[PDB]
Amino acid sequence: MKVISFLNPKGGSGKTTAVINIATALSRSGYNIAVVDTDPQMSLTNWSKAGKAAFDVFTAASEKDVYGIRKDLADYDFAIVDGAGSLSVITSAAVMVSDLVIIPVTPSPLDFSAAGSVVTVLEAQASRKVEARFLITRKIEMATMLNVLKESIKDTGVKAFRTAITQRQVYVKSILDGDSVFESSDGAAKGEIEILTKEIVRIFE
Ligand SMILES: Nc1ncnc2c1ncn2[C@@H]1O[C@H](COP(=O)(O)OP(=O)(O)CP(=O)(O)O)[C@@H](O)[C@H]1O
Repeated sequence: MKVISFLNPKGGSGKTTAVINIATALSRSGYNIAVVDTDPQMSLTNWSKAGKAAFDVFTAASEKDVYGIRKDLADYDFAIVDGAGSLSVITSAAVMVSDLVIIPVTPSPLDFSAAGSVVTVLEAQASRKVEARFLITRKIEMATMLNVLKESIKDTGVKAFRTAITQRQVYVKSILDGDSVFESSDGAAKGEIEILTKEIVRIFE
């Protein structure tokens, strides 16, 4: 049983979307996935109602739900947590019961300062350090800032995944329909997502 948590208070960094597709990716790899929607808006939960996610969804009404994750979904292979868009007791709660903490971040001109807040909490873990990665979400080939973000990431002392999720239309249209990119035909999207999943899987050795 391994708990993975996508955390980042600054809403708009692609938490949900990355979670939806990555969980869907892992499911196709034979892993019994379980996702926890810790966001008040219940975005991933309202989505899960549309169709039928390739994984199970749980809505963490409060912190109590997150803390118990290790005991509630202990039968699952992975417990992918969908962080909320605010620095609540949950933001830190996720870090505690997690084995890997992904930090979704999109290249913007003024908003990489919403992301370090998580990196600080990652330190609060003295023999109890939890693995962490930097996920580059919503990528556009505007060479310039992709580099600014890329560099400011190392100032944290946290390595970022080799691959990044580009800004494609399928990622938005997938949600509208009620499913993921794996239900479409955008091989370009499926590609990067899979290559990203394996990278996450390669972590647990
Ligand atoms: N790879 C991608 N390509 C195109 N649009 C994307 C995208 N990833 C995310 N988006 C869009 O960006 C917006 C914010 O993404 P998302 O809803 O994942 O953010 P969050 O704000 O991280 C979600 P939540 O807090 O619900 O977990 C949405 O409008 C979404 O459709």
